[PDB]
Amino acid sequence: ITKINDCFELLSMVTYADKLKSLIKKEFSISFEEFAVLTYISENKEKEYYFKDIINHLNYKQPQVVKAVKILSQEDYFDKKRNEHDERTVLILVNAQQRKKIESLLSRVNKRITEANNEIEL
Amino acid sequence: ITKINDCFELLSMVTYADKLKSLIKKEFSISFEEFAVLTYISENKEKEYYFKDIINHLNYKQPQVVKAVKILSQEDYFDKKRNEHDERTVLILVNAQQRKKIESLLSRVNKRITEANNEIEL
Repeated sequence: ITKINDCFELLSMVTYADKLKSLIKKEFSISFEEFAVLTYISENKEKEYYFKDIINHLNYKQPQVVKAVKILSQEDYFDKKRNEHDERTVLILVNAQQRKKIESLLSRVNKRITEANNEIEL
Repeated sequence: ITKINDCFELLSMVTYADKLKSLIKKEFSISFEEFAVLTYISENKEKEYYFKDIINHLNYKQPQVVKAVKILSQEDYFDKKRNEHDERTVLILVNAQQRKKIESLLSRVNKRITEANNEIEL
């Protein structure tokens, strides 16, 4: 929504945002890395993504990711391949059902947030 | 003013924030705990402060705090005097001129936040 305007606001958000990250992790047994990839996919409806652009959009460093990319593809949340461009490039494909499997579980997540926001103060 | 509604806003916010969090803890060589303590001081303008209070009002872990304190305390932002078992009853005195020092460091940190909101997309 809006940009944080100062010091007081910077702490409120961090404090708040963290409460939400923990609830989720706990409530769903998922890391924010995992949460981030999924959430990225969902908003960027594509059948093919490059980890090179998901990493940078998100703002991480390869390692933090991959693991999260291991557990996810292998949980069947998307298909992961690594062919051609220097053994480097890893491409994640996402078909209609994986794409619903995701869209579904994040719907679970949106429910909670709304709820928690009823008692998670300023 | 502005709770986050979904998984997207949450990611957009967490990302954007974390960016301020490190931009700041880098140009001021300060930690977020240290940031926290000072912003708090500045928000609840009191002559003396009890750690336990501050320790909660924030949301962190004692160890995290103290550390930030002995530095700020040492750096002169406030003063710390311990008193019964010399245990968890550490007081923190903040005289008028530390209230201007803090007041001016935060004052600067605000300038930055305003600027960085022009180089960062939420």
